[PDB]
Parts: sequence; structure tokens; C-alpha cells
Amino acid sequence: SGKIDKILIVGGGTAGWMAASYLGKALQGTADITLLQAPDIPTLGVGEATIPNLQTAFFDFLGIPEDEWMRECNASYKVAIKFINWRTAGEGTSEARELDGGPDHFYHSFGLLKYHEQIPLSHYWFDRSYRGKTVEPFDYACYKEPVILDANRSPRRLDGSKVTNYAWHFDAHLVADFLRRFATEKLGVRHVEDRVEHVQRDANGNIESVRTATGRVFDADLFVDCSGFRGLLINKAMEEPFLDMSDHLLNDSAVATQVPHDDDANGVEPFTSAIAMKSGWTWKIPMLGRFGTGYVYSSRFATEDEAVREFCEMWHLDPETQPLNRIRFRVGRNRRAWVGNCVSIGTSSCFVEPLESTGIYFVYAALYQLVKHFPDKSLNPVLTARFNREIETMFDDTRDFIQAHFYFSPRTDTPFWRANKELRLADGMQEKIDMYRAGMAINAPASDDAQLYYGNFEEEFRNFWNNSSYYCVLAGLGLVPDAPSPRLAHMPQATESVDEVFGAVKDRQRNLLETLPSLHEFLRQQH
Amino acid sequence: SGKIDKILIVGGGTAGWMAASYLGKALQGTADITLLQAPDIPTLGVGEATIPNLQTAFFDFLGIPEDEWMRECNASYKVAIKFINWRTAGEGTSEARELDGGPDHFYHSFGLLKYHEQIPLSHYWFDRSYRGKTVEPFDYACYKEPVILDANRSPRRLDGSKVTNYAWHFDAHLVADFLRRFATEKLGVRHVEDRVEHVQRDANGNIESVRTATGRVFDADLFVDCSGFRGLLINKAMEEPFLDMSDHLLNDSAVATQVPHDDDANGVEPFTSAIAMKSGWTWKIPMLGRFGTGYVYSSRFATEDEAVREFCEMWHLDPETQPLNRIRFRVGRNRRAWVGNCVSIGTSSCFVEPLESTGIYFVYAALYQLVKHFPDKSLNPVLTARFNREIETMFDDTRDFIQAHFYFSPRTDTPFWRANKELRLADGMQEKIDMYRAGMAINAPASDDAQLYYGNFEEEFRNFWNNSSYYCVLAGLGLVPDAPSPRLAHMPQATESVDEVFGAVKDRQRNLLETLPSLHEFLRQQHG
Ligand SMILES: Cc1cc2nc3c(=O)[nH]c(=O)nc-3n(C[C@H](O)[C@H](O)[C@H](O)COP(=O)(O)OP(=O)(O)OC[C@H]3O[C@@H](n4cnc5c(N)ncnc54)[C@H](O)[C@@H]3O)c2cc1C
Ligand SMILES: Cc1cc2nc3c(=O)[nH]c(=O)nc-3n(C[C@H](O)[C@H](O)[C@H](O)COP(=O)(O)OP(=O)(O)OC[C@H]3O[C@@H](n4cnc5c(N)ncnc54)[C@H](O)[C@@H]3O)c2cc1C
Ligand SMILES: NCCc1c[nH]c2ccccc12
Ligand SMILES: NCCc1c[nH]c2ccccc12
Repeated sequence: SGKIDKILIVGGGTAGWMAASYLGKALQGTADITLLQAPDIPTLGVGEATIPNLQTAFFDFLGIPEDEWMRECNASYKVAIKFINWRTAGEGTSEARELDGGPDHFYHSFGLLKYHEQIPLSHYWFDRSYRGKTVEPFDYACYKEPVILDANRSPRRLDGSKVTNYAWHFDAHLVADFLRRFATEKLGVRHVEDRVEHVQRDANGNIESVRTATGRVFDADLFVDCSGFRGLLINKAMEEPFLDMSDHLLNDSAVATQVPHDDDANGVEPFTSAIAMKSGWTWKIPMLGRFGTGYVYSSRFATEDEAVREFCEMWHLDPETQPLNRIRFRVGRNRRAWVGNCVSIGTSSCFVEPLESTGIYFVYAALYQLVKHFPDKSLNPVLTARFNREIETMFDDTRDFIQAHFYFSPRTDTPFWRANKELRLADGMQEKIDMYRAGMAINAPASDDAQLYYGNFEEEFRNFWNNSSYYCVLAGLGLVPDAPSPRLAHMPQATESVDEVFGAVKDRQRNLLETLPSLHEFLRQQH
Repeated sequence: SGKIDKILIVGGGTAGWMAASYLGKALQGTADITLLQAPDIPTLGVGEATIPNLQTAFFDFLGIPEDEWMRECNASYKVAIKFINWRTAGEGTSEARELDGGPDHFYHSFGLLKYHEQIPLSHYWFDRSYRGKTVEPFDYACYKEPVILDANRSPRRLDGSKVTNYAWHFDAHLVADFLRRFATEKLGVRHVEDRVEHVQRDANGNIESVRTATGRVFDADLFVDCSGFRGLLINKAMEEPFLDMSDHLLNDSAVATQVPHDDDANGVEPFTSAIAMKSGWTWKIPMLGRFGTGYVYSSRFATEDEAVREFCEMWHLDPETQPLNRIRFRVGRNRRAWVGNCVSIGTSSCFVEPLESTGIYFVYAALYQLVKHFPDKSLNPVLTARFNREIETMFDDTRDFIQAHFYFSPRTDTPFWRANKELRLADGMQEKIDMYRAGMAINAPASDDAQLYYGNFEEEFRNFWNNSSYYCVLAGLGLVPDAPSPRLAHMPQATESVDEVFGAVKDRQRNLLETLPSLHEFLRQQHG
């Protein structure tokens, strides 16, 4: 048994061609990579949102500069997720209700909270807010972004210079085809259109070959399952159980479409919107000339017909003739992502609703971990176990985080919102909440330098949902600590000199609002 | 209801005065601190090795620059620990035995392995070593330090500039009095010389007051137990069990002394030496004009005078007129470090043999965690439990790492060394060892910039035993992965451009050996 010579990727979606590119690049010249792709019924481009380390962990690894892949994938910019109507009762409407003398929205941005005297700014904010010396919401106090996104500002100046961390909106299909052109033309990855009919296992349970409907036989040392929800290798052949996590997350379906948009009349929003509905929530993902939107809902509280009506009524579309994608979801993960010589990547591995833009991240996180734990033909079980462990906490921490959005929403107005609250949080989530209520940071980053964070994948992986995110969502929803951090009573000079830090955020808010172009103005100049 | 107003620290050894300093500085003007310390028979200054974040996480916190406290405490410099005779049978001697045409030593330095193409240098070194492309030991292949340490070089040039990460050797008593001066004269900590006679608990089991032999009563909101191994508050007053962990560590005793040394004829060694013995190991901690040494041994494999003799023979000392400290200690940690309103700090909290220079680190790492989890008079149970969780991971991870020095030693030549190979590793440690054999890094540091690591306590705390330390020790002892990392066979260009990384080390280790003063020469420049 020596090094891995041949790899077969089954599936050609976004997960499949990311796997081909990432492995083709990481193993360039030392493995023969073949990807089998069957023709499928095409779907509408309903948009995908990403996170900053898509450029630094994935496209940079491939050697592809941001502007080369954005121009082909007709991409727009994402500075935040804006959460609309999660605290107020009513119908599913794109317009924000009023709450406390302002619109009912909050932002989850990408910046990291600045440390002041070893303590995150979130704790100083809560200190003032608790003692009644401020009523400003958490996000507006601590981040510059909310003010400039309220104004649809660009994250780059017209000279290109970057003023905030950002990620991307795009149609996943265009990226998949950009990558297929890249893997096949630049990395030697070989594309074969064919449909798997039968998987041959040996007496050790490993995959020996796949036989296509053509009668061609593909053998390989390592098999990457990118077949999506079907899991034609990890689940069908290897029989690995799927853990259903509907005791943590009730959402299991979506209806989505794509809406033309006049960017010169209305501008382009530099964020993804997550709009609370009666039985779930709706995404809006701006792109060029159009936006993708989808209603993620719980089949147990809304029939598909009601969801379609709620979804169409909200965008004033025809429930009968609007081209819709109707989807039923597998929510959860495999008991183990990698079994024998079969690695699952993408939705064949795990799926959670895209409330925090993790779909694509789960793909290239797993491949980074796959290469880090790359085997040889002896398939040392410790590599397989280590990988599985990383994939397991990556998903479960996200499941936990996403659940908190529903658990801590104060809404009680529909059976869906009342039911979410009846679920139990996972033990590791409950323990984080206890910490948060006691005034401590949750997974505070070691440094507050965002380049170190978003530029170093292991630093960000080891601390993916950090204190800034927890505050954004938890404080946003209105769950706040029972009392300030007790150290702050012993730090009379820190709590006074901290005002100059909040005032710095305000100076940035005011100055960036006056000098930045709108996102649309910036997009036009690019092209 | 309300903030902590009054703290009482019981114990004024090294742990107490750091606790006074650190807490006195972190709560300045917002809490009254009293330290209560009894007249005890003092010990010989047997010396203490430290680690670089002593400056960045403790003295820098106090605002005390490195030059001020070094000159006052007669401190010398530590670049590494040198492990001697861990791989060869024989008696306890200070001279390295011979092994594969070289001396039987290896070093554990403070650097971090450079990354090359996201993979640590250790993986490329083992690649070559396993394919026969090299026979050079890991520590000499990957670190500049070993060559310059072999020549007792200084980590600083005579103009001051720092060419290596380093820490300190000093006599703990001197650092304690320096901190007692600092806390009492500049932080307002009130020092009371008296003996604890009675601890008064309230109905919920918390501590209400301690009464002294002179009849004085001191009350407080928070009690910090620095009474050493006695544990007068945490163990005796609060009844918190001590968890003995000699099923992982056999060493429970020591015999230690201070030996005078001719620095003008032999220079000053810039490293702690850990010298393997028949029934344990011996530290040597060089200072100015002298060095601390101590034989750490297992009372179940050597009687107390078997040890005194082995130890006096190796240093050519007279067993009958040499002043000797003899201690039997408890090994392990409290079930909970903090209970009620009582926080243990120092050996009242936990203890492991000083094979890796952790004892003082445990004091200020815990003080750091204490301030970060600082309570108010309602003593939120979540603050206590997170604190206790951080303390026990700190300790258990060190307990494991230390056990591995004895477990993977190849020696089989005394009951002691053969007895180490029949203990179990803790499952977590066993798991890291499996990863190591599989070619993987172990707790690889997020970055390879050592400033970001030794300068950011949170960074180092979350990653305290990083992959560099595991390779220094396991590869040093001769435990090496079953095969090279499977990724290296897929990275033709990486394994060829790595030759320039090993060459950069070879150049830097050749160039410093010619340009660096001896440590001695540097030491004389600072003191007058
Ligand atoms: C409806 C939907 C909406 C989503 N929306 C978002 C979003 O808004 N934001 C976000 O971040 N993420 C979103 N995601 C997650 C998204 O799918 C990620 O892009 C994910 O990484 C894609 O993984 P995948 O390609 O495995 O999924 P799939 O698209 O399910 O992969 C299916 C592929 O499997 C291949 N295949 C299957 N069977 C065979 C066979 N027998 N032979 C050969 N080939 C076969 C086909 O080629 C097909 O292209 C969404 C996912 C879905 C399904
Ligand atoms: C043998 C040995 C070797 C070591 N080597 C190293 C090394 O190489 N590197 C390293 O980094 N660290 C080392 N250490 C670290 C060691 O753990 C630190 O020195 C430790 O933090 C100091 O011990 P302590 O102050 O907790 O206990 P002690 O010094 O025992 O504290 C005793 C104090 O407790 C007080 N006290 C006790 N009982 C009472 C009472 N009833 N009433 C009032 N006061 C009381 C007294 O004031 C006394 O002063 C070593 C320790 C030992 C023991
Ligand atoms: N460390 C990245 C966490 C993150 C995931 N999705 C997000 C959306 C907005 C802001 C941060 C995130
Ligand atoms: N993170 C520092 C770990 C360490 C403890 N003791 C040491 C001695 C030498 C080198 C590193 C260490």
C-alpha cells in the first residue's frame, strides 16, 4: 500500500467542482482526478451568500484573484446579514415593522469587536446599556457598518480601497461552471458525463469501483461523494446513517425563485436579508440586475401551497405562473463524514438551512480538512477519525448557532415561533448561553485583528462563531446578560476611556457615510 | 449583593506575593488586599526556571520592565531545557553519555517551527530522516538554538538586540521579596505577619473569617489560598478533595541544594538541564555564581538516602555537610480550584514536577483566569465553573506532556524506567500520540509568528503545548511517526524548496556561533 494514485469524484454541482479544483490544485501532478457528472433537471439561480474566507481559503489557494472569478460569476458584494422582523408579530413582508421607535432589523456584520483593556467592546456596551446610560442597539454602538449599509454604501471606495470586511453574493451555477472550466483546462481533472448505476465494495467495506449506466467501470483509491442529498456513496453504498436533527431545527423545506431588479432605479443592497415569516424565514440575495429569494419554512407548520402563497404575496408575484423551485431538505449530518475510502463533501455530508451563509463554507472547510488529513492507501483510521471530528463540530456548532436565532426570538404569534421555543438547546449551546448571561465572552478571538482572523484559515476555523457573532445575534434578538461583567466595576478608568472608542466608531460612521459611493455606483464603474 | 470589597490572601511564599501583585494591580483602588503570612523555616534557594510569557503576561501587566526585576533578583537567561541521558542506561552523571556517535542530549527550545507550505518543518525533517536522506537529529535540523547553546552563547548581543526567544533562571525567594516590596509600597497591599489558627465558615459553607494565633480576626469577601501544599483554606477549611495523580507520575519526592559555580572558568549555561537518574531526574538551574539543582525521584523506587547519595555523588558533594532540602510532595490538583469564596493559587491548587518549568506559570496563568472570571458577592456559579475548567485543563495537559517524557524514554535499566512504561496514558494523550504516529501535527499553532504567540497570553494559553514542543520531546526521545505525512508525497515542489529552509537554519546557526558573546560575557555587562 503506497500513496493515493487515483481519485473519483461522484457529482458535479458546486460541491463537485470545488472538490475537483481544490484536490486538483493540492495534489497537482501526483494524482489522477476524475469526476462523473450526470445531467440533472436544472434549477433557477436563487443566489448564495458567502463569507470573507472564501477568497482567502479557497480562491487564493487555487491561485485565482478575486476580480477574475467575480467578473465571470456576475457577483455582488456582501457586508452583512440584515435580520428583518425577528422581534415583531405579523405577516411575511419585505418591509420592516416598527419596534421601539425604529425599524425592526439588526445586522450580523463581519468586523471583529475591538478589545479595550483585554475586554471586548460588547461588554462595555452592555455595561452602559444595563445602567441606562445608552439605549443605542448593540450593532450601531460597536460597528461602523450598520450606518453605511442603511445607506447601501459600497465596501470599497471608487479608487478600490477597502473600508470594511466583506464577502460575496452570486449564482452558484456560474461559479460551478467557472470551476469546471478551471479544473479541466488548468488542473488536468477529467470530466466524464455518466450516471452511477452500481457501486462495488470489497470485503473490507471500501469502495472498489463504480459502474455507470454506460457499462464503464471507474476504480480509484479514494472516492469523494458529491452527489448531494442522495449520498449515492456515503449513504446508499457505505450505508452510513444520517442523523436527522429536526429536534433542533424545524425548517425542512424551501420555495425560491429569482426576481429581475432595476439596479439604476433602486441601487443594490450590500447585504443579504433574512426576513422572518410566519412559518420560517425568507432570504434575499442581491446580484446584478436581479436578486434571488427563497422562503425556508417548516413543512410541519405550513403546507407547500401556503408557503408558496406567503412567498409570492410578499414579492407581489403570481402564485400560479411564477417560476418556482420547490425543495424538501435533509437537515442534519452523517454519523461520520468519511468512511472507508469514501469522503462526503457538500450536502451529501451535511445540510443546515442557509441562515448564516455556510453552505459553500462547509464545502471548502471540509476539503481543507481533507487535505490536512490526507491519507495513503493504508487509510490510517486516525486520519479518518480526526477528520470526522472536525466536520462534526463544524456542523454542530452551526446547527447550535442557527437554532439560537429561533429559540431566542421573542415572537409568539404563530405556531411555528412558539414551537421553536419548545425545543431543547444542545448541552454545548446551553453552556455557552450560561456564560453569555454571566457576562463573559463566548469564543472571544485571541486577537482582534481581522486580517489575522479572515486571512488565516486555522485561526478562523478554531474559532468560527466568535464573541462578535454571538453578540450580534443574541443581543440583536434581545437576549442580553443578567448583569455586566464584574471586572468592569474594578476598572473605573477602562469604562471611562472606552467612550473615546465608541466615539471613534461614530466618527467612522459619519465619515464613511459622507465619502463612500453607493454599491451600485461602485459596481457600474467596475464594468 | 455588590462588588468584592476585601480580599484576603493566606500565604506569602512566591504564590502569595504574585497573587497580591497581580490582584493588587488589577483591582487598584477598587479592593482592599491583605496578605497574611506566618514565620516558617525558609528553604535553600534551589532555583526556578520560567517561560517567556512571564514577562509579557505577568511583569508587563504589573508595569515592571524586565531590566528592573532581573538586576534585583540575580536572574540569568534560559533559552531551552537540555535533556541529558534520557536514552542511555547508566548511573546518574552530569556528563552526557554517548549515543550514535554523539552525546545523549536533546533540546526543547522556545521557538516555533517555521511553516513551509502550511506544513510544519518537523514534517519535512521526518520525511528526510525516514527516507535516509538525513541522520541529523530533529532539534539540530529545525532550530538555530542547539548549536549556540552547545557553546553557551548569549541570546542577546552586547548591544541588547534579541536573537532568540528566552526566559529566566532565578531564586524564587528573591523574586518574592521584590514582589512583596512592590505590592506593599506601590499597590497598597497590607502585610500581616501571623499564623492562621481557626477558619470560620458560614451556614452556606463559604469562608467568613480567619482568626490568627494572636487573636486577630480578618474577614473578606474573597479568600485566595496561597498556603502551599498545606491547603489551609481549600483542602482543610473548605474540605475540597485533592486528586492525587501518581497513576500518571511516579515522582513524589525531591532532594535539592544550591551549589557554588565558577562562572569565570566555565561560563554560564543558558539552559535548564534535566538529567536522567536511576529513579528520577535532576534539574540544574544556573544562576550568577551558583546553580540550583534538585533530584526529583520516586519514593517507591529509591529510599531517601539512596537518593541523597546518587545526588551528592553526581555533583561531588559531601552527604554530611552539604545543606540539603528534602521534600515529599503531593502530585496532582484539587477537584476544584475555586470553591465558594475560596480560590487556590500555587501549590495549594496543583503541583507537577518541574520538568518543564510550569510552577510559576501556573500561578500567573491562574491569576489571569481569576481576573477574567472575577466574581461579585453573588459568586455566579458559572464564573467559578469556567475557572475550575480552565485550571484543570491547564494542569491535566501538563501532567500528560510530562508523563510522556518518562513513558517514551527507551531506557529499561532500572525498576523506575521500566515502571514508567506500564502506566496508562490518559485517553486524550493517547489520542495525540496516535495522531503523531500518523504524521499529523499536534496542536499546531495557528500562526508561526512567535511574537503573536508569546506576546498574547490568550493565544498561548489556548495552544500551550504546541507541535514544536511535542516534536522536541517525542522525536528527541526517539518516538517518531510510523511513516511520513501522506501529504508530502503529493507536494513535489514543497519537499524540494524546503532545502532552502533547512539551509537558512544552518546559516543562522553558523553565523550566531561566530557573532554572539558568551552568556557570561553578556551577564557581566549588565551588572555594573
Ligand atoms: C435548493 C438549495 C438552495 C440553497 N441555497 C443556498 C443559499 O442561499 N446560500 C448558501 O450559502 N447555500 C445554499 N445552499 C447550499 C448549496 O447547495 C451549497 O452550494 C452546496 O455546497 C452545494 O452542494 P452540492 O453540490 O452537494 O448540492 P447538490 O446541488 O444537491 O448536488 C447535486 C449534484 O449531484 C450530482 N449527481 C447526483 N447523482 C449523480 C449520479 N448518479 N451520477 C453522477 N452525478 C450525480 C449531479 O451532478 C448534481 O449536480 C443551497 C442548497 C440547495 C440544495
Ligand atoms: C521543589 C520545587 C521546585 C520547583 N522548581 C520549579 C522550576 O524549575 N520552575 C518553575 O517555574 N517552578 C518551579 N517550582 C514552582 C513552585 O510551585 C513555586 O515556587 C510555587 O508557586 C511557590 O509555592 P507556594 O508559594 O505555592 O508554596 P510555599 O512557598 O510553600 O508557601 C508557603 C507560605 O504559606 C504561608 N502559610 C502556610 N501556612 C500558613 C498558616 N497556617 N498561616 C499563615 N500563613 C501560612 C506562609 O506564609 C508561607 O510563607 C518549584 C517548586 C518546588 C516546591
Ligand atoms: N467567522 C465567520 C462567521 C459567520 C458565518 N456567517 C456569517 C454571516 C455574517 C457575519 C459573520 C458570519
Ligand atoms: N508554550 C510554552 C510551553 C513550554 C513550557 N515549558 C517549556 C520549556 C521549553 C520550551 C517550551 C516550554
